[PDB]
Amino acid sequence: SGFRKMAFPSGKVEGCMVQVTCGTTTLNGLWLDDVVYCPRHVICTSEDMLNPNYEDLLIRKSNHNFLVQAGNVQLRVIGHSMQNCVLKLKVDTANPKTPKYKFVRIQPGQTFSVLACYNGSPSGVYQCAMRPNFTIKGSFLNGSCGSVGFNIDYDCVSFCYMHHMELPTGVHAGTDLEGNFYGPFVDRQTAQAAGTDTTITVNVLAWLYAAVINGDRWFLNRFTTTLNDFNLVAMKYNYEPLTQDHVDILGPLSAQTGIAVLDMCASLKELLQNGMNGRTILGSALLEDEFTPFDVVRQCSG
Amino acid sequence: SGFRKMAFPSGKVEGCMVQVTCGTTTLNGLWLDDVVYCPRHVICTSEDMLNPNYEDLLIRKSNHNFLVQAGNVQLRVIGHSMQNCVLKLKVDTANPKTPKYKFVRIQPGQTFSVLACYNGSPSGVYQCAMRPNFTIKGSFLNGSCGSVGFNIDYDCVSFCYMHHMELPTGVHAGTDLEGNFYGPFVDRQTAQAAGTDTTITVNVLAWLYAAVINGDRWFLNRFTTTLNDFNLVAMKYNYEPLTQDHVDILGPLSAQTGIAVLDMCASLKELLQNGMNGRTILGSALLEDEFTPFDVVRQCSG
Ligand SMILES: O=C(Cc1cccnc1)N(Cc1cccc(Cl)c1)c1ccc(-c2cn[nH]c2)cc1
Ligand SMILES: O=C(Cc1cccnc1)N(Cc1cccc(Cl)c1)c1ccc(-c2cn[nH]c2)cc1
Repeated sequence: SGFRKMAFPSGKVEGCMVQVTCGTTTLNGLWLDDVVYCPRHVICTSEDMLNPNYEDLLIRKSNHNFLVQAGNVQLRVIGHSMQNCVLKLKVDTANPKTPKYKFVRIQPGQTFSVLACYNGSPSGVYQCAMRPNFTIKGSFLNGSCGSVGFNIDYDCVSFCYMHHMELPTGVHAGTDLEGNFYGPFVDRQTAQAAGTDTTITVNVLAWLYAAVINGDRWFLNRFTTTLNDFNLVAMKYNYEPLTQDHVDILGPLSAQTGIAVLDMCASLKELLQNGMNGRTILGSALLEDEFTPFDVVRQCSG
Repeated sequence: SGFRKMAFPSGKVEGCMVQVTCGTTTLNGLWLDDVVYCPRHVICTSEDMLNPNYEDLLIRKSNHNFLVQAGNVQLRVIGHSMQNCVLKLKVDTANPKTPKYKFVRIQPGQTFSVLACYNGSPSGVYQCAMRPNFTIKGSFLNGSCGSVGFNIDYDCVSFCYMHHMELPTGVHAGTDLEGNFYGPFVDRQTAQAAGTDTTITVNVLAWLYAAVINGDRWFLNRFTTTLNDFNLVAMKYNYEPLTQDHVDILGPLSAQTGIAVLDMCASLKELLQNGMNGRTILGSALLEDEFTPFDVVRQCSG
């Protein structure tokens, strides 16, 4: 037993991290087969970043301006294109360590592992969630751009995130691996607004189930509630409205613990209205919404 | 910016995880050069675990009883010995992916990455700390035994932990890679007592420095205190007494932030005596002691 914010094992992704240099600027890139993916603002100079015309900037560029280094093996660039906010650098050698992979655009609320990188070398690994407002709360210093997020299913890496920018608010924003930003963000150094970030209600319920499984039962109570009335409380407290789909997904947790979803909802209501009065749940003095039902199932059965 | 519980990248260690089977029992093992390290209670049957005579049990055993599988490559066992609470299985083939490694016995308070494994396959990765009482708070299900903890310096994996057991209290205990338990624990299924677990004071101070670096300054106050009087407060609250060595180690953090260590100590005193009154520090409603000064330096400079 025990419960931890657990990342996926990062080796399959380690073998794909490269360094990409365009003039003075250096960031990370993702080498899969014979294509290297990286943020297009690699082609900007520091002043270019306030109002960059990416097409015009890319036009001044030719294949040989893009220095791509994998460890120390230098890669020869044979083609270059711009897809949305990513650069696709066609190179001459397929990555021999390309794992089986897919590009997926994840849904707000889902989670993924991030492998923070600098200069094409991996720094560290941590789990995080696409927030309802399409930001993420991570750990990214200058040069970490192009670090990727991913899930691992079976034998297959599903890349879902590439990091592009730190907002003035200190949270982080980026794209899918087709270069479409998550959220309303654009890759210009202008001040930009992340909306209201609500709490992922279904995730908090899955976390309470994990807590029950692991001995923490003090929040279990003699009440229940209803989807509609619970949701009234959820709206008071900037929680995501709960739906029948969310209830179904909590099915297996309900069944293994023998606690109806709506009863757990009443417990959560009580916590929302009366706080935690100084106790803890699975080691935290706050309600945790960055575990999905699937995360709990995965960790509680190996 | 941003601050996260970050694990080391796990690939170098992924390439060393094997599966070890002795009769009915299966757990994980660590293949470095031509030696496989695993917990000796692999040689026990479920009933054997209450009062096992490990020497006698090992004597009934020969090289060919030990089924060692790396992925699907089966390893031939050519020698076997017991070192403290680990089995050293000499095999015929050196691990081609052996990284540069060392065995180190870490000190309470230091941290490391854990790669949780089942059936010799890696499940996930997370950071954790050797608590002052030599337990760890992790995520370990049956079959996770032999999962290892490690740090990565430069180009070199320093293995410090192998997981052996879950205490009835739900925390976790294990050995160094020479098979010496951390703490007073023995590998018998008897009830065993982890002592009082105090809080790692120097780690909490490093965390407050990280918080300051990242915008959270609300706990900074107009006081200071003294090593002795601070330590009186620390003792009231089951914190580790702070020493001049701890102060020196916080040197670089002090210098980069321009905050004297004793001033940060006065802030921490105030937090200990008056709580947090419902606010948060780097996203947590509790004082965090599982970052070392070195962890903060590492994450805040890349
Ligand atoms: O945030 C970042 C990157 C970052 C920093 C720290 C942590 N994470 C990400 N910016 C600001 C920013 C603002 C608005 C939109 C975006 Cl896309 C980026 C950034 C990006 C590129 C350059 C640059 C230098 N030479 N050429 C281009 C300079 C600043
Ligand atoms: O805790 C664990 C392992 C564990 C479980 C879950 C998470 N982590 C670790 N035990 C109990 C225990 C008690 C006291 C001392 C120790 Cl060393 C182990 C355990 C170990 C081996 C066997 C066994 C089965 N067949 N042969 C041997 C059975 C139980």
